[PDB]
Amino acid sequence: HWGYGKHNGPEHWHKDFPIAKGERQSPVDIDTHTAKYDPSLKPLSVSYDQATSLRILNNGHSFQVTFDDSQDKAVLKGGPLDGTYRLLQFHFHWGSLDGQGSEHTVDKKKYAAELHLVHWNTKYGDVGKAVQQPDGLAVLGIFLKVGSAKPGLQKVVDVLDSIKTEGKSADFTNFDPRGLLPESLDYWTYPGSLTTPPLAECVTWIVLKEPISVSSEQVLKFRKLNFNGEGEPEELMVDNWRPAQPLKNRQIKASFK
Ligand SMILES: [Zn+2]
Repeated sequence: HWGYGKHNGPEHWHKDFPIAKGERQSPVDIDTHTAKYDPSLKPLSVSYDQATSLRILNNGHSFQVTFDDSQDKAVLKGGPLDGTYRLLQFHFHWGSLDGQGSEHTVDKKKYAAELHLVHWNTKYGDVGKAVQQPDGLAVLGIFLKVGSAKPGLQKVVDVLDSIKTEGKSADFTNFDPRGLLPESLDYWTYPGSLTTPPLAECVTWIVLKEPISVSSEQVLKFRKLNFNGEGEPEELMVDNWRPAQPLKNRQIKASFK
């Protein structure tokens, strides 16, 4: 099975998922001087007030918080998007040290972690159908740097003890994802892919320019999770990030000058 180790990591994934060498793979380096300000880009609309979180789960490659996506409760609209995208889950990528962990980079700079809020286009009816469409998903990416604590993250951090190993889940209701967002919704956008297998090329990426700050104690909690299941040799869930992929025939657009 795929993972992030020497023998099953990102350099291996193309064997089971040949699209790994495709024309619109993610993540990418965001060269801030080459990204073009697009005045026609609209402001992002993040409507999370009615979000209904359900569970938190260790899926063996990250931990994710899942939401009720059976109605338009928490949706992403506007920005570069046509139509309405429902929030399904969020998860993180992080490092073993504070100088690595993000998937996207900014002028080659790596952040300590990266939050992905995953939304799917409601015109395709279900997320399984959406991942087979070039505009099926919209992922909101938010960088994490280490500094001051993020109060809105603490509820997540405090439950990680209970989902240490692959396959464990817990109730995680009434979690408000608005508490994870930075002040500014200024963003970069480009067409890409899932950054985990099956690496489907169905994602409009929206990467916020402003990172959030989390504390060292908070990120330390991430690094105590485990890739392995209960009872197997302990392998810390760290460095669960895919490196930057070739930009190829793509332009990154900026909503801001
Ligand atoms: Zn991700």
